Amino acid sequence: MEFDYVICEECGKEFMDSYLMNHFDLPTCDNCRDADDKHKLITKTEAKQEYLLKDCDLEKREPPLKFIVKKNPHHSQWGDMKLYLKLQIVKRSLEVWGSQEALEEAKEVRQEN
Ligand SMILES: [Zn+2]
Repeated sequence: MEFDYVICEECGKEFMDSYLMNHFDLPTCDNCRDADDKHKLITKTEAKQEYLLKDCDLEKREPPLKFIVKKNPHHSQWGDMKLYLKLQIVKRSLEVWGSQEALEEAKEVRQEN
């Protein structure tokens, strides 16, 4: 219901909530999160064609990496799209297909069939 002791696991600052603790329930402030890439959320479809992930570390991780919603500025359903903690689907992706270089061979396994 309320939060008055959410300590960041990066700076260690006590606060009520932030960008990640607002809807991601992440114990980190907006001063430590690096949306540029670290916390840079990712597009669900992006985790499917970028990490070739399936119903495991996307919507079956239980919890399925907290997701969100926005309006992709590209040509897609920006009326109600959904995103996902990028850094989460990133680590899970490496353990999913193997790693980064491996993730590459994966994109080919999908562009080969
Ligand atoms: Zn912090």
